[PDB]
Amino acid sequence: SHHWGYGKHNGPEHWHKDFPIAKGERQSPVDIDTHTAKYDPSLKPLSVSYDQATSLRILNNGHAFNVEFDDSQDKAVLKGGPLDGTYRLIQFHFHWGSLDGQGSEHTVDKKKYAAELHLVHWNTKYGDFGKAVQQPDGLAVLGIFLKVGSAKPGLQKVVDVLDSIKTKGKSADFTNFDPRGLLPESLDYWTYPGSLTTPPLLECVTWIVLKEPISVSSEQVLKFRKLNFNGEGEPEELMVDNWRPAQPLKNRQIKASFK
Ligand SMILES: CCOC(=O)CCc1ccc(S(N)(=O)=O)cc1
Ligand SMILES: CCOC(=O)CCc1ccc(S(N)(=O)=O)cc1
Ligand SMILES: [Zn+2]
Repeated sequence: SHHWGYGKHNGPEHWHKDFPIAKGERQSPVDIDTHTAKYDPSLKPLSVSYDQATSLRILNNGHAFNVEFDDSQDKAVLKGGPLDGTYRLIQFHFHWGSLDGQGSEHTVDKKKYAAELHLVHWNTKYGDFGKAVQQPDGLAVLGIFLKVGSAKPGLQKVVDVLDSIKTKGKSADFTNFDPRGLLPESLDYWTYPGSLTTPPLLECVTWIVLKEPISVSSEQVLKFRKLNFNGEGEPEELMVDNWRPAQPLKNRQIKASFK
């Protein structure tokens, strides 16, 4: 059964024993060295088209919480930038720390943010998510850093439902949530080819990491940290530090959309 996690005994340093691609050639996350990333004029404009997004449910899966979308039609898609074709939004989730000084998966010149949002999309040419994760261009994940400062108004409906999904396996209705309220003003980004950052660690992802972080309040991220990795009735293990550290860049280049 899967028993990977983020503790000492089942965390990122152990994952390779059951998921040997953990030591692969295009693992994520990575450190983004901003001086080494090169501006790429070939990049087409990035198009985040979430007008018709239809959120359904929020789930504590024992590793993070996912806000799930109806991905049965092109209702919420990502296109442009480095991407060929159309990528459909299926879910978003976060990674965060025990303290404000850590939590992000990607780093920027070795700087760790308090958290990182992942909007996960699959390439519609492959028909379903499960087929998409058999392809090197199957997925696109839009990554957004969170820093602690002013509250993010569009995040509060997420924060407020977390009390209802404290433990692993719980879910709640989560309709009519607009993910556009989680974006920063600018869509300036870095991009590189990588992987899922959790097991199974599949090398299918075009990463698009926005340069501009969003600000969330301390009270908002503190409510993340009250979630549990454990199931109901089990000894409490706070859901914190559910991030993988940066992995070797190997034979990759990170491209910037901006000067
Ligand atoms: C009771 C403590 O139990 C353990 O330490 C967990 C065993 C265990 C450790 C790591 C993994 S992995 N390679 O999927 O990350 C699987 C199972
Ligand atoms: C083969 C089935 O695999 C899955 O369900 C993967 C789910 C999954 C989606 C996205 C990510 S992340 N942090 O890289 O955005 C990790 C894991
Ligand atoms: Zn993630």
